Amino acid sequence: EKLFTPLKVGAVTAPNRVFMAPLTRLRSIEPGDIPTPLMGEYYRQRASAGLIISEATQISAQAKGYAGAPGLHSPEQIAAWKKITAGVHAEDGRIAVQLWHTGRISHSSIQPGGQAPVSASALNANTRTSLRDENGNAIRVDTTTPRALELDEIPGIVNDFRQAVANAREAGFDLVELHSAHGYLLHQFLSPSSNQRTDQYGGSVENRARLVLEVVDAVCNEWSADRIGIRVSPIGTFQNVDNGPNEEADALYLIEELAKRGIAYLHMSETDLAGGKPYSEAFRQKVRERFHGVIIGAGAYTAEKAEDLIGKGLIDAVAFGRDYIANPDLVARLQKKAELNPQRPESFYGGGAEGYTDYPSL
Ligand SMILES: Cc1cc2nc3c(=O)[nH]c(=O)nc-3n(C[C@H](O)[C@H](O)[C@H](O)COP(=O)(O)O)c2cc1C
Ligand SMILES: O=[N+]([O-])C1=CCCCC1
Repeated sequence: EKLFTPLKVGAVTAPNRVFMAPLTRLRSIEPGDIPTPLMGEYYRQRASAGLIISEATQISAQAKGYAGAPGLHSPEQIAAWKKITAGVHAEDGRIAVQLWHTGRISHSSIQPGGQAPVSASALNANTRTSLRDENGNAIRVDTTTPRALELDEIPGIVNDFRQAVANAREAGFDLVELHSAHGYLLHQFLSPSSNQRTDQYGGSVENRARLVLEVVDAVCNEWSADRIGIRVSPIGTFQNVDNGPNEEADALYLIEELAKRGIAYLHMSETDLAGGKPYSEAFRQKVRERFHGVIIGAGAYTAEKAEDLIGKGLIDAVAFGRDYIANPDLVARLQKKAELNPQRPESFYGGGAEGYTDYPSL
């Protein structure tokens, strides 16, 4: 077994390879998109993870696409996150913040000024996001057709990522994870299906990857490359965003470019919840030869699959999502070969302590 052995992840040393995947839970305070002490407790309970990767967190108000998702742009958000990271550190944990801009997976009612959300192109996501009703409960709503960003708006987006990383470093996070997956803004630019631009940010794969690589360079310069991770979902379809007709080649291009920056990690979300074709071993080998940081695999993993791929020298760590919702001490359970708590999906999104901080340890 290698799952319970340490791993250097950029500037941080994880004591094991069992990571907590980023999990949107939609329990922040509105107004202000403010993290809470309840969220702090939840993270503290999971501090034995080799690395906790937070719920996706807004870089800006414009970045918001879900009612109840937290931000990391305001003073009050910074102050609330500082308490949360301090609590994780008091338990000897490590925590990365996942930073997103939701782009077109959003709704005008939760945008600044009530305006249409932004994207690479003016194309509806054709999916749903989560708002809150008059009683504060999560509800699904169809996404609003976005406005295509103007060329002169792009530097501001890059700056918003940079600024949120300054704020994250201040707030006590150990690492940042850029959310370049699952059909959010960065992935909207990467995918030819969502990006129909004919300027320097669309068309060729170099142009489609331009924004994400400008963001990577800005955030490495703000902090350090060894503090930056990135999540990608570059093979298959995620929330109605496919990866185009040359998905493997285009993925390898991006990964070779990322490798040049010497970033801490590449986190590959391999499948959505409905599943699909596994990554080929050949593809995993191509990724591994091109990237010289930590590789984290995710998506309906088992401990056995993680051990197998780590043993094969293809990945370094695994991120578990749903099993971490339900098992605060997932590390101990996997180490001991104990049963896993029963999941309660009705309380994944929104609400309070129930289905959030009430899953027991062994
Ligand atoms: C409730 C819920 C919230 C999620 N939130 C995020 C998120 O904030 N960021 C992200 O990149 N993926 C998110 N995902 C995907 C998970 O990180 C993970 O990739 C997915 O659940 C598949 O892994 P699993 O089989 O271990 O659960 C979410 C998944 C679920 C079930
Ligand atoms: O950011 N994400 O990937 C998700 C957020 C909430 C819905 C599930 C996917």
